Amino acid sequence: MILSDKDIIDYVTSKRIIIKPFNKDFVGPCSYDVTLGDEFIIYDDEVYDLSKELNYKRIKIKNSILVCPLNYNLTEEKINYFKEKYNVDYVVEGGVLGTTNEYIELPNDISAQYQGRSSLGRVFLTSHQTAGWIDAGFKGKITLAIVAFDKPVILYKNQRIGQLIFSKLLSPADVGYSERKTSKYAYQKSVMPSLIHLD
Amino acid sequence: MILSDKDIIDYVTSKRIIIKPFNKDFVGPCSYDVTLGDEFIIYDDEVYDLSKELNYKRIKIKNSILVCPLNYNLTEEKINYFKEKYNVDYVVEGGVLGTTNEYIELPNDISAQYQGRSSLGRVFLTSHQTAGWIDAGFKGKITLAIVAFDKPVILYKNQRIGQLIFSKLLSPADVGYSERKTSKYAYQKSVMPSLIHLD
Amino acid sequence: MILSDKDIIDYVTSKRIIIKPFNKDFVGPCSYDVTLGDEFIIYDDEVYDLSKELNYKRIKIKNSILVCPLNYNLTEEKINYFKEKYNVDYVVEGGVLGTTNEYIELPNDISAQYQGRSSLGRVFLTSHQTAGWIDAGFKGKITLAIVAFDKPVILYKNQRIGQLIFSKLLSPADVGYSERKTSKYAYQKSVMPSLIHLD
Ligand SMILES: O=c1ccn([C@H]2C[C@H](O)[C@@H](COP(=O)(O)NP(=O)(O)OP(=O)(O)O)O2)c(=O)[nH]1
Ligand SMILES: O=c1ccn([C@H]2C[C@H](O)[C@@H](COP(=O)(O)NP(=O)(O)OP(=O)(O)O)O2)c(=O)[nH]1
Ligand SMILES: O=c1ccn([C@H]2C[C@H](O)[C@@H](COP(=O)(O)NP(=O)(O)OP(=O)(O)O)O2)c(=O)[nH]1
Ligand SMILES: [Mg+2]
Ligand SMILES: [Mg+2]
Ligand SMILES: [Mg+2]
Repeated sequence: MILSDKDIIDYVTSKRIIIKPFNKDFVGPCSYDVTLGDEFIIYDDEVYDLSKELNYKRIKIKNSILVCPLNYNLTEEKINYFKEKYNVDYVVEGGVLGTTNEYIELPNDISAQYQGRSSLGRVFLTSHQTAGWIDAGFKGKITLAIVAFDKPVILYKNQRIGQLIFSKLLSPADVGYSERKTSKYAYQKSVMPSLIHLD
Repeated sequence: MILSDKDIIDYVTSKRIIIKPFNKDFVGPCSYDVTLGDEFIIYDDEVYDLSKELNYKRIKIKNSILVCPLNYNLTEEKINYFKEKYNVDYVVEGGVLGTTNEYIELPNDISAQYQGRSSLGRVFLTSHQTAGWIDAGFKGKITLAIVAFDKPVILYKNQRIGQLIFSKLLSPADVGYSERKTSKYAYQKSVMPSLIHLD
Repeated sequence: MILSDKDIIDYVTSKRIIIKPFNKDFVGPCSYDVTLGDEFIIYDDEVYDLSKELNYKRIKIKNSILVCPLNYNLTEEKINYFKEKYNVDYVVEGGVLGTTNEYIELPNDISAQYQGRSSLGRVFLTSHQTAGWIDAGFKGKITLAIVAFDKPVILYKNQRIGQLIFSKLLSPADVGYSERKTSKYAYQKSVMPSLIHLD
């Protein structure tokens, strides 16, 4: 049971789903188009040891970022070359965390899957790493995990990067995501790293 | 609300969902198995600059194609070696775009997720890059974005590559995908590159 | 139509969905959290020729495994270095097959999508390769296809790796997965390689 344009528009109209900011032009037949924020995270450790707290760097782009596939083997020279040639603000290799501009709130009877736009998929750019499931009760922005798999990709601030596909629950959740004490990522105001060391 | 074998068969029987060509043997408990077309696209530019129109090459296989992981570092020699050893028609590295044989039409009250078969997943071969969501109202073949993540994979023309998982909308869409002026990929007769420069 | 915590708990309570072993603490708003088994598979051939039967190796971890991105270029020296530094049992590069601890049974009117936890997604670790769709009627453990896309990741035996998102069918399947003669992966007791050579 998937929400259509009118269901989305009506659930928003009714304040039952929150989407801040909202643009009705981004409502498609059965999904809401979300946009890429200007804040990104890259991690800094040799390995991800999930028992530990992770070191990372935050960047804020002005207009654009070049995302290279892992093992592109970026030298300082290559970075400067790409910045000069393509006028991008940052060049990164492998995984970068991003965020939607949109802050969302889901009722205990709606769920969402975040999925990338096919336009991005068609250039081998992914925006979640087998994740994108948004629980009933969730409140926050959505953290994107971005990897290029063919060639470097230029992504622009505020571009449409993916889509929320909402679905009705059979029965509502007893305790929605944001009501749980265990929840790591509620009230997510920006791009947020992994907190798995809290398990 | 996911369609089962009988729902799929009945929606097809009723002409409410179109699947051309259709083979009832490919209907599973809750998905329709789709097959790999003979047309592929590979892109040709240094970076994907999504503000621009992209350069690419089209190939048509006779029987098979070898898909190597990115940074396999294919020399002309290695290519010739694989063609001789495995009798494949093309050898490619990183991302290749493919297409289903099947042309489909969805009513304004059905949606689909394209997903790969676990048999392919189990050899680390993907056939969409965080995409695969098919809108209510969509008409066309389905464009596959294919990447190998462990070792090179031989894919054969007309093999079963993935599956459509159909789902009911709560209310139908006011305007289905193919009725929208904005829609980039309606009436898709083959493998189609990214048209994101049209945003 | 997605099952919530109470739907899951009630379907389990009613024996209509089987989950062995079951921990009610792992029931979230709208998904059941699954755990990583100690058995893994790595394949051994130059290419995956899907017309053929595949060679592979089985490992059983005691506590942990380091999963490196493909083309990390692991020497014996690097392996020994990581084992000494991080006290992991195995170091692997590219794709490794894993399994859930949980054996599950689905009725002919329930379907599931396996998806990774965002905590793992946020470190660019995937646990299925465009797959994760569990058919109505399926009986078995779930085979995970695991790839790291940024930096090596330490995964621990019995950790929570992903989640089952169950959904109601519109009508039940005439023949569920485990009732079909064609089915490759029914009664799956561990991690299982690709049987696509049986098509
Ligand atoms: O992986 C996919 C995904 C979608 N499609 C088809 C079905 C879908 O209805 C259509 C567009 O899907 P998206 O909306 O996810 N792509 P995008 O947003 O770039 O195109 P548009 O601006 O036309 O919506 O393309 C494919 O062929 N392959
Ligand atoms: O990622 C997955 C996906 C599915 N499965 C299980 C559940 C599902 O019912 C079963 C088969 O799924 P697919 O139909 O997607 N695989 P395939 O088409 O290759 O096998 P078959 O020919 O048996 O349908 O394997 C896993 O263990 N891991
Ligand atoms: O890709 C995603 C997925 C989820 N999310 C949000 C929505 C979801 O409700 C929340 C947690 O999702 P998961 O349960 O899949 N992550 P995890 O299990 O690691 O966190 P927790 O222990 O809090 O459930 O994070 C993102 O921002 N990006
Ligand atoms: Mg779209
Ligand atoms: Mg199948
Ligand atoms: Mg969770």
